[PDB]
Amino acid sequence: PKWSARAIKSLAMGELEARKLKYPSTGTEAILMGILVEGTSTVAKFLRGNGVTLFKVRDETLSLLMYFFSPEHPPLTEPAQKAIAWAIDEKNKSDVDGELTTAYLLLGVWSQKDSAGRQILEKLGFNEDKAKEVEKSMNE
Ligand SMILES: [Cl-]
Repeated sequence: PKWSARAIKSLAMGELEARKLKYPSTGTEAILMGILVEGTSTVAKFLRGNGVTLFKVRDETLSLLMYFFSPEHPPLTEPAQKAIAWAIDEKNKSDVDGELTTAYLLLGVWSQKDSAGRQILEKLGFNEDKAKEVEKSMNE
């Protein structure tokens, strides 16, 4: 359970993005946006290179989701929770030492097949080959 600095900034950026945008909860789409707002990790550059950018993610999000009753603190959705749990679980069995980077967080969103993050990623051109490609990057 040792989070990289860029993973921590990402989540923080995701939750703040959820408040900025007046969302009733903080979901997988915020995690994904959090990574891109952070923007300096290996996986963020990878996404940005394969046509997945904040602008397009922000856009693809409206195409999914008025909202005038959102709480001051948008709680994590169950899929967001499941994506973070997935990142923990994958790292605790990786049979290697290391911190859990933003790539684990991205594969966590990707592992949640009903999630808004899963959808948006596909809608932008992300696929299983690219996920094995990121999973290869996370191991070098
Ligand atoms: Cl990282």
